[PDB]
Amino acid sequence: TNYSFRTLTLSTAEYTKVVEFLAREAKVPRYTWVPTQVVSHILPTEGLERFLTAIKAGHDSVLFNANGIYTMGDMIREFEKHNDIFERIGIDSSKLSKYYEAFLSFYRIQEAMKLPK
Amino acid sequence: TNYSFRTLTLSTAEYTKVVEFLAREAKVPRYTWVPTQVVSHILPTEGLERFLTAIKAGHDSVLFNANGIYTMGDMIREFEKHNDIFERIGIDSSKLSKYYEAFLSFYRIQEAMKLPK
Repeated sequence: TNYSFRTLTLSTAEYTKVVEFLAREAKVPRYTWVPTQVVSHILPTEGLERFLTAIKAGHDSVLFNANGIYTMGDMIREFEKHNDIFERIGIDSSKLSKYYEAFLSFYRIQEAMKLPK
Repeated sequence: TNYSFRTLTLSTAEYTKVVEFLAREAKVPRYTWVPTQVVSHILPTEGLERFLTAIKAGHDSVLFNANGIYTMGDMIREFEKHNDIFERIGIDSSKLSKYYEAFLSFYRIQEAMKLPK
């Protein structure tokens, strides 16, 4: 289609292993394709404005505003409830991949902070 | 929870990265809790006996036989269809976590075999 998502089954032990693994990848810059270093620098408490800015999504952010996504937890919640939030709100498909890539790393970091290990 | 399953959403690119990541961990010995190092050496074509032997599950294997699970692919396929296979057959809960840990890591390796990047 473009960028399909697959729901994998993650057991409690493997779950924390994967979540923390990707969190480290997102925390410490290791991606040149997508600036994750700035993404992990963003506090999810501000919203998603900085997240969009990180990928230069100054116009795509409007889609979030339309859906009521401009707060903390909402973006993650929408991801857990749907995951295809960006596709649903009307995000540009030409950059859909880049958006979803950064979004995934963000979720991992967020969960890793709550991860008991 | 012990070894409960949580649905995680994996992006196409992240999916292969995660699948291969766990396969690497389960391949090269890095755990003392679960003998995954020998598990990655096990041919899932012999059945599940070798897998049970790895963790010294010479008694729990009976539960599999009871359910009719003693063939190749059957255990993994049953995991896909049920996921609570070991729980259903009557695996000992005191070792249930370890069984599932090796089980999950094994599936990751198996899938990684067909996994490109």
